[PDB]
Parts: sequence; structure tokens; C-alpha cells
Amino acid sequence: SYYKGQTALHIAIERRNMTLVTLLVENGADVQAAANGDFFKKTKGRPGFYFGELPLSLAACTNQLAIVKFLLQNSWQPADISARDSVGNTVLHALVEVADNTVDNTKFVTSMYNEILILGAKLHPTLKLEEITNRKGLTPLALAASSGKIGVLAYILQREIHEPECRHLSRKFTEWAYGPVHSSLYDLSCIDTCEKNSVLEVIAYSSSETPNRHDMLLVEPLNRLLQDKWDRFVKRIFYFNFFVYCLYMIIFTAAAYYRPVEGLPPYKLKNTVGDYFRVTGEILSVSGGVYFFFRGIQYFLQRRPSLKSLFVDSYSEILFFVQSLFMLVSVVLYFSQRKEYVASMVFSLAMGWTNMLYYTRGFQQMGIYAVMIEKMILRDLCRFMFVYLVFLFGFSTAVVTLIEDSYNSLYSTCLELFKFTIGMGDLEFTENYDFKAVFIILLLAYVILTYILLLNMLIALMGETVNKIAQESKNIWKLQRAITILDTEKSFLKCMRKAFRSGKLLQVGFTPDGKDDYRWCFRVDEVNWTTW
Amino acid sequence: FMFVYLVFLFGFSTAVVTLIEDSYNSLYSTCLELFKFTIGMGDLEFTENYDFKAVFIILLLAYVILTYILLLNMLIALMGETVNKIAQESKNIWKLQRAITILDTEKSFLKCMRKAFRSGK
Amino acid sequence: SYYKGQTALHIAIERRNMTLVTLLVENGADVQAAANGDFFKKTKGRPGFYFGELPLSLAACTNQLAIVKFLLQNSWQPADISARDSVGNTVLHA
Ligand SMILES: C=C(C)[C@]12C[C@@H](C)[C@@]34O[C@](Cc5ccccc5)(O[C@@H]1[C@@H]3C=C(COC(=O)Cc1ccc(O)c(OC)c1)C[C@]1(O)C(=O)C(C)=C[C@@H]41)O2
Repeated sequence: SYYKGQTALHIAIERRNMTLVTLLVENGADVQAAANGDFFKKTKGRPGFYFGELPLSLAACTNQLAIVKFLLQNSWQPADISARDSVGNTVLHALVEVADNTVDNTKFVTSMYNEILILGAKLHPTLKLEEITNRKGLTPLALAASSGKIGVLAYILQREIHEPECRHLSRKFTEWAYGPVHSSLYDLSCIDTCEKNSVLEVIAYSSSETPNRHDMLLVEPLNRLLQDKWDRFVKRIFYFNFFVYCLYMIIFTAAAYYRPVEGLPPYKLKNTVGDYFRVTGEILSVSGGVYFFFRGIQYFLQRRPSLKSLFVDSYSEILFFVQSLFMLVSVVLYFSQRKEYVASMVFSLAMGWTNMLYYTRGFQQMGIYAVMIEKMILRDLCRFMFVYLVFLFGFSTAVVTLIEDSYNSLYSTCLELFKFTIGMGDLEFTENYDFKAVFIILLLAYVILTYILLLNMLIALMGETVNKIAQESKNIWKLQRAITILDTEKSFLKCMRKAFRSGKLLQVGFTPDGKDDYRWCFRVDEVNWTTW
Repeated sequence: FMFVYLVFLFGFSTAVVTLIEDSYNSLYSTCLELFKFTIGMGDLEFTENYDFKAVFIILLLAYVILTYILLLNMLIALMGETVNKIAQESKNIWKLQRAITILDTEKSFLKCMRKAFRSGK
Repeated sequence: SYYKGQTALHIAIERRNMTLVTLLVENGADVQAAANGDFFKKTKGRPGFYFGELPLSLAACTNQLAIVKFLLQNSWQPADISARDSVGNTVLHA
């Protein structure tokens, strides 16, 4: 369990003993066998350090490049690089999981990663090690993208090896240096329409736990790729969707405004042009409601977000789904001869208009207002509700109790006190209650405590949030644009087929196996003239 | 911010007018009353006995909390940011404005340019 | 169009080859002629780097002062400083 498979070779490794590892692997110890334990497993419930399961993986993670280079080439018992553990981390994946974005750690892990890839290329030209998906089903590229490791991902995105024998693994090819512009040719390997965990998907679909999601899309290839996707086809599809939604909301508003007032539903169709227009508008409205219901169900089934992180990452989808629910309840009440249907429909009307702020996320300068509204409704107001309600209820019950012998009921007292809290009430002291002085004291304390002291506290916190997320306009709207691009591409399969997302699918080299490979790529010209 | 506010105003105005068709009589007056709410200048009464009174109260309270407490203060925070940003750079701003007015004054009256003696010698 | 007027003298320039420019301008290449292309023009719709049109302008913009000093004084074919391109940038303007 704890000490399952661990031997003196690991202890020599972690202590940096050059000769002990050589002696042990000369003795014939089977480095294929893996050591696992509670301390090794990535469990928060127990203390431990994760270094994979393969002993070669531990040697690599523990900063020993010559030692692992010998282990691999040790004729007595070479270690297999392609070993995949039950936990689901390969040696390369183990290195990815070790990294913590630090500059020195970035340099260390990148150097050892490049060295180990070169060694593997020397070892097994026939096999490509990178693409083998690990136990969880995501390759080291996808794992680095999803986990948050910007340092490990940046190099892999612009992984260029100047050795002419390693050109079949380099990701970035420098086409020429005609000037400060340096033409590029990335591999776009499994970035778009590839597999379960594409790089863009894991970057964007992530549950926001990752700590540097915004900075990931600043890498050299991702920015150009997303901008190309936006300009090519996505932009006009989004604008068409916005226009169709505006028409839908206008039709819904016109249909609901001119609803019949005499009788109970359903309402018999009368022979008039206006009646035909009204009924067709109602049919279109209900059709849109059904569409949004099904799109919400499809989204929730696809992503299946966790209950805790449901609202944080799916605010707009939640709101569209709730609007669809309201309209469906309205139609259900319509055919049950209940006049209450209207009361539901208006909630789907008022809501339907405000949901249009979703589309402001498709513009740069106007896109932050939706973000601010979402954050100020989920973070500040939500948890200030609890702080306010103890005050409201305490003083409401106290006032009602004091004068039992507009403040007659508990509902009206709560409403009047809430009006006081927003500076919208009248202090009169006109009626001759019992204990008038105590009533005046209670109301003045409430007004000073909630109107002057708590309301302004809430406003200060809201201003802090607005201030904080108003600096980061570029990052915020870039991420929102990326998410909408992903959703637009994924919604219409024919759209993905006709996207021409990649620049081209050309074979720009010959593999050491002897067969030239056709790889996807796109141009990325970057200007750097100061460095000459 | 006009665009962000008008969706709220129109959505809740149309909703309120639709809800009680059977001061909130017309669409113009409903829009005006809701705008007055947005600037803390309206009266919550709930005195007339409408249909669906609870839903009407819920709609108005949501509107007041969303626009008077949440959007208006957002606008005020952004305005304060702008004021703060262009209140540090007093010297540069007024220097540029003085330069522009000098140019326009010199260019307006040709005799003024002739008699300017702009150059030292 | 793209490769209109560009010759090996420019390629020696941008790579910082001291001797290649001397050889080319000893060969009698007419440095009066200007090279223009889509990459050279200051167009946002296309990628490119602007360095004027005159080859001397490119030599100057590409950080080569002794080389241009010789081009100007090269008795075989001195470059004219006062050359004005159709785009509208002089060497100084470049
Ligand atoms: C998150 C949820 C469920 C929510 C659903 C409704 C009831 C909502 O009240 C809240 C709670 C609330 C109530 C009153 C004041 C503030 C907040 O906030 C929103 C929700 C809060 C909004 C605010 O409008 C928006 O957020 C638009 C919007 C912003 C950003 C988006 O990404 C977006 O995509 C859809 C939409 C308006 C209402 O949806 C609306 O139109 C009505 C009548 C009630 C508002 O519950």
C-alpha cells in the first residue's frame, strides 16, 4: 500500500546520488515495475507529492537528466518511455502535472521535456509518443491546457527544434526571415475539431477553477486562429442570430401586447386580419420558446456542469432556460382555461428583453456591462442579502410587536421598512401610537443603520467590483468571444465542415520513418525588428 | 450605457402594461413612471387593486432593485472613474485646449496673423 | 507586383552582409531603380514591413550606415538622396 513497489533506486534518485542509481540498474532491477502509494497519489485528503508511478518518471521529475538518459539506454534493462500508469499520467504527462508555471520551473521542465523528446525520437522513430492519450483520455497537450500550466503549453505551441533530424516533431517552422516579419507554420495539431478534449475546448469549457485562463489565449497561435475564425464565418453567423432574436422579441412583444381581454383561454379565432396576425405571432413565440427549451437541455446534457459551479459559468444559459420554462408554463396554463397564464407570460417577456445583454458580449467596448451585472448579482448582492435580511426582519418584527395594541400587518411593515432602506419612505410620526418615543427611536435607528450605513457599504463593494473588472476589458471580451466562437462552431455541424478553420493541410516535411506526413498548419507572421 | 438601460426600461414597461391591461394605463406613462423609479424619484404605493397584484409588486421590486440600486450605481462608478482619470491630467489637457484656441484665433482674422509678430525675429 | 524590382542587393542588405552589397554595387546595379511590392506597402489589409521604395532607403532603415555611406559615394553608381517614391516617402521620410 504505502510502500508498494518502492525500492532503494527511488531513494538514491531523490537524494541525487549519481552512482547508486547506476549500481541498482546494473543489478538488473526491473524499472518497468511502478511504485504507488498514498503519499504518491494526488489526494488532497492526505499529504503527498505526485511524481507519477514509473521509476523513470520519478527520476525525470526529480531533476536528473543524465540519469534518466542512462536508464533509457541501460542495455541491462532499459526503461520504457511509453509506460502509462493506472492513475493516468505518462512520464510526459507526469512532467506536465509537476509544472507550476514558475519561470525557473518553466525553463527546467521545458529543457528536460525537449531532451526526453529528442531521446525518444532517437529511440523509436516508428512510434509517436505525444499522441497516446492517457487513462483519463487527454494527451499532455490537452492536460496542460486544461490544468492551467501556461509555461508548459507555450513552448509546446511554439516548439521549434533546429536539429534537421528532429524536424518531424517541431511544431513551429520558420518559413523565412524576409524581414522583421518571421513567417510561421504551426501544426495546429488537435486544436480544432479533433477529439474529446480539444485545446480550445478545455481552455474555454473549463469550470473557471484554472487560474490563468485569460492568459492562455495570448499564446502566439491561439490569438491568430481565433481571430481568423471570428472574421471568416463566425462573425456574420453571430450577427444573423442577433438579428433573428431581435425579430423574435419584437414579434413576442407585439403578440403579447394585443392579447384578448374578454373571456377565458383558449380564445376562438375571429375572422379578421388582425386576428390572423395575432395567432401567427403567438405560434412563432411558442416555437421560439420550445427552441430555447431544447437548446438549454442540449447544453446541460453536453457540458453537465457541477451543481456548485452551475451558476458561475452558465449564467446566460441558465437565464435563457428559465425564460423558456416561463413561456412553457404560460402555454400549459393557456390550454387549461386559467387566466393566470398571462402572469407567467409577462415574466418571460420582461426577461426575454433583458437577456439581450448576452449579445453585447459580441462587441468589444460594450461587452463589460453584462459581465458587471452578472458579477454584481452573483457575488455582492447575493451574499449581502443575508446581512440585510436579519436587519429587515428584526426591526419589522419589533415594530409590529410594539404597536399591536400602514404598520398594521407584517407584510406592510416589511415593505415600508424596505422603502426606508432605499431612501424612498416618509417619516411622519403623525398617528398617535402607544410608546411613540420608542417607535421613533426604532425607526431612526433603522434609517441610520440601513440607509446611511449598510446601503452605502453595498454601493462601495459594488464599485470595487466594477473597478476591478473594468480594467480587464481586453481579457474579458477576448474570453467571451472565444466561448461564443466555440459554441457557434459546435452548434451547426455543416458550419464546422465548411469552416476551413485551418490554414491548410500540407506535408511540409519527410518523417524519419521514410513517409512524408500531411500536417495541418497556418501562417503566423510576427514583427520583431528591434532584435534585428 | 443608454443601450444597456433601454432594454431594461422597455422590457419592464411592456411587461407591466401587458400585465394590467384588463398612472400605468398607457405605455408612455408606464415608461415615465419606471424612469422616475430608476432615479429614486418615484412612489411605491400598491394602492389600486389591479389583477395579479402580487406579480405586479414582484415586477416593480425587481425593477427598482435592478435599476436604482444596481445599474444606476454602476453608471455612477464608471463616471467617477472617468472623472478621476481626466482630473489628474489637468496641465496637459488645458495646455492642448489653449493651443487649439490659439490656432483658431490666429487663423480666424488674417490681419491678426499679419500683426501677430509670432516669430521673435 | 510582389517581387517587382527587388534584387539580391536588398537580400544582402537585410541580412547584414558587408561584402555582398559592395560586390553588387561594383557590378553596376542601378540603385536609382526602386523595388515595390504588397509586403513593402503600408497596407493593414496585408502583412508587410514598410522601408520605402529606394534601395538606399532600405539600406538606411535596416541599420547599415557605412554601407549607405558607400552607396552614396560609390563612383560606379551613386544613389540619389533626393529620390521621392510614388507612395510619397523620401529616405528621410522613410
Ligand atoms: C440568476 C437568476 C435566476 C435570476 C433570474 C431572474 C428572476 C432575474 O432575478 C435573479 C435574482 C435577482 C432578483 C432581483 C434583483 C436582482 C437579482 O437574477 C437573475 C435575473 C436578473 C436579471 C438581470 O438581467 C441580466 O442579467 C441580463 C444578462 C446579463 C448577462 C448575461 O450573460 C446574460 O445572458 C443571458 C443576461 C433580470 C431578470 O432575469 C428579469 O428579467 C426578471 C423579471 C428577474 C431577473 O434571479
